[PDB]
Amino acid sequence: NTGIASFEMEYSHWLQEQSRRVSELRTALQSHISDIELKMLVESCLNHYANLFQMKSDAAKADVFYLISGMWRTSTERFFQWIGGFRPSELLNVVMPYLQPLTDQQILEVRNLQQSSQQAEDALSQGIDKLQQSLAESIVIDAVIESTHYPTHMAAAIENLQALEGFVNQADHLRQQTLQQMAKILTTRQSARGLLALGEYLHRLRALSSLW
Amino acid sequence: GIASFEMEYSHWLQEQSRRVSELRTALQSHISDIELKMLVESCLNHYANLFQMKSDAAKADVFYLISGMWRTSTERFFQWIGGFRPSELLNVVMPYLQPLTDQQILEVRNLQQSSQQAEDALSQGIDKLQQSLAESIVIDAVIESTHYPTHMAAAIENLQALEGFVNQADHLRQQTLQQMAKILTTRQSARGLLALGEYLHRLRALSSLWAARPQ
Ligand SMILES: CCCCCCCCCCCCCCCC(=O)O
Ligand SMILES: CCCCCCCCCCCCCCCC(=O)O
Repeated sequence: NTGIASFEMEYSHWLQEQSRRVSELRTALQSHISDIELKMLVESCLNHYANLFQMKSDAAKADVFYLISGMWRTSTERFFQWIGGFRPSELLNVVMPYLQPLTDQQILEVRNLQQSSQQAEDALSQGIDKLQQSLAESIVIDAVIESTHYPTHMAAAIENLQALEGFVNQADHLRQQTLQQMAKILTTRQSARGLLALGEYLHRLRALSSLW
Repeated sequence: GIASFEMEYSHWLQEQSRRVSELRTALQSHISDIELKMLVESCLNHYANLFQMKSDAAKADVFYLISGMWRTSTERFFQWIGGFRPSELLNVVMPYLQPLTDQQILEVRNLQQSSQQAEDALSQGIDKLQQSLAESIVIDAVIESTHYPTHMAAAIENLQALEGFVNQADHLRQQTLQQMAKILTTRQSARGLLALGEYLHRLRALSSLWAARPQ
């Protein structure tokens, strides 16, 4: 599959650029980086995640079931995975202590963002659950007849799986919206601390299957 | 140990297909009620063999087991705790049990709801363990130095608790199977097991079908 081959190599380069951004963040939060310089770094990290979503959107058009299944990810990432990636509300919870100290108004805005994300996440999962039910109904009809002498639902099951493409894209849109709203709630230094903890966590997660 | 589990499962599938085929033949024959009851009990005991095989694999490598890499990509798409949600398999096979009495339908629906409740309680347990793992991982990730000790004993050992969840999920599947056998007549149980087995088999072929789609 040419598209997935293209994706795996783009993702390999994405991870290397991501590692550079995380190192820049780690050094910036120890250096005398100016505020405007740190604003541009924060924007570059957000832009780098937007490029991930664009790559994934193109991979979804070549093989959305491969993308959803996360076999391009590690075993540990797959343990946590939700619709091609992570749930944004859970990543927010993971980094939340490393943003502190936040004002009470910011903490409440972060919590309202996490709740709104949790509801959007559940709506998408309930949508996927509806697609799975329709696939299951197609499949059991073919399974109880069990004969190629009688027409099957194979075309309809493929279209069911192809509809996952819209769920991947909307999950990535949610991830993007949560990143961007977090960048509006947080000061620049708080955003940098958040992206630092986020990036280090995602990196460390990957190299955890070796540990087990 | 995982190597052994995969060979047991390989053979377990060969004999599953034989029991499914035997059921399909019986539901076109004039099998006696006692012979059908023996075969229904052969299928229920064959599922018990699966849960015991998985329980032994969970002691060797629970993370492998619960990941479902020993299954197909389609099964993993539908996966809840190393297998299927029994509440959803019940829904898939229900039209094929019909016709049932209104009381049976009610007892089936109550069993599904009680299963859904137990499934969500287990998933909430897993979610708490994942949150505990993540919080341990981010501490090591933010320090990111071999100069400082890590939480990989905490990580490895509370991932060990996944064994308890795998075992109770299988206990819930076996409980659901045996409670359905009590609600249904032998012949209805035969039809349910036939549709269940046929569904599980065909569901595995979904990944091959996707692979061959027009591109
Ligand atoms: C300004 C940034 C603050 C930190 C934000 C942390 C929570 C944002 C969650 C969305 C980020 C998604 C990136 C990972 C992609 C995936 O799920 O695979
Ligand atoms: C007469 C009962 C029919 C309805 C079935 C209710 C729950 C059945 C539970 C058995 C699940 C076993 C399948 C595991 C998947 C696999 O690895 O093949």
